[PDB]
Amino acid sequence: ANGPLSLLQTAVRSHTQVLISVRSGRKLLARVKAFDRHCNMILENVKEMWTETPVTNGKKGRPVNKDRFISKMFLRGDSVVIVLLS
RNA sequence: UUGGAGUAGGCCAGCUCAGACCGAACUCAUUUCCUGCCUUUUACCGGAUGUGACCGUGAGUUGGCCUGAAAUACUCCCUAAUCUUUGGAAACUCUCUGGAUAUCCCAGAUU
Repeated sequence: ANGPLSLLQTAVRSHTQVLISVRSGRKLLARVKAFDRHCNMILENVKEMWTETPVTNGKKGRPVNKDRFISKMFLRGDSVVIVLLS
């Protein structure tokens, strides 16, 4: 209640966005609603982007910052690399 | 952790089974014989042998009665510190092998 719990609770109270890099090499921009002792995350207005290299006709193409929008999202605590309270 | 199926206790009455221990208990009668006592019978003696009755018992089941209780409850069926669900991931190159075999691709294996 004086550390990571304080950061997650402050994010919950302020309803501010976090930028999360995750173990699938992916990047997330979403708001904070709730957290637990496992630091599992429930998310809103989620913008998910990632780097994908399309294999055009057997040749390595330039990467795409492919992104999607998810309304409501739930996240697991062990899948996190880093969270930044933006 | 649940949905599905359940509903009390006491008492009374009926029905069906139960002895190899229904019964940790114990009587009576009687068939066919043997013994005894006997003038005839009944009422008897006491052994065998089967056969009935009576005083009782248990389990299941069905109906009723009495007192409750009442969306309560019980009853069944069923259900993030290493070592397992709280992660070395994710991504893909290089090399090797096979198919194709001029390559791309892909599979397997390795860093």
